[PDB]
Amino acid sequence: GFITALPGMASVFLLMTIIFYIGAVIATKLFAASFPDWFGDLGLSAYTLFQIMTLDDIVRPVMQVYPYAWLFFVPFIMITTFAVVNLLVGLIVNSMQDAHHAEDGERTDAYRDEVLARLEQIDQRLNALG
Amino acid sequence: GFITALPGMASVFLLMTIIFYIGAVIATKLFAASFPDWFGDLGLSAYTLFQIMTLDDWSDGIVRPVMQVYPYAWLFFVPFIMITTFAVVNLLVGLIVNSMQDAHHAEDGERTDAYRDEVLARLEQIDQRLNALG
Repeated sequence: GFITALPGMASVFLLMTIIFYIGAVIATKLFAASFPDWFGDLGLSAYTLFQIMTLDDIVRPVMQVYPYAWLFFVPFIMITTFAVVNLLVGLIVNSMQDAHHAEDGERTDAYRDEVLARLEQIDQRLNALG
Repeated sequence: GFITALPGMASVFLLMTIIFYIGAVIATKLFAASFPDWFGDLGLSAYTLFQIMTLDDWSDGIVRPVMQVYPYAWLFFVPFIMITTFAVVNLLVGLIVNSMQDAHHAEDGERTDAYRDEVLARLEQIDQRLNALG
């Protein structure tokens, strides 16, 4: 399931877009005023929001000029990290059920096959009556 | 299963590693500067982050001076605790909710072994009466 992941990872990655882009709106909706260079254009703040997430090498001057700005950076990081955690938790918990029902899968192919076993045998012995 | 838990619990506490270790990076990435003794190497802060979680009375002898020297440090300790506690909660919620579905589909399991067995009951009977015509 090379294709279980594909539509799966699609809606996942499409979700990241949504949550990352909404934040990019709020980020620009209130910081673009005084920090255009890299909260300007929506995707520009969107990048830095993601550069904030991926930690590479901004926040303190934005925090200095606008105080109470942690009331956006902290919650939005929580939500992304929430969502990432929640995805993996689901996949984990959802998987443990899948394995739990694997005993039952083998037991099924026992019935599956042993029926077709008789059905050959029954047809066999029947088709030897003519 | 005995083995339902094993790969399950593996990815679970492989996840704990991830989340605990990421925090250990950020912890060390900004507090290691002025607090090396026990936010020093990565795993060292990682431990205290986990000592903070398991509460062992020395998390109180840690957080306040770090909170004193660096103010706004609660903007890491509070959110990171939330994430771990949310992740632990989320795991158990899933397991609970996922389980209530498993039991919901147990009535159907018995009903299956009725068909399962009564077919094979016929198939013996049908063979039996058939194999008595030769």
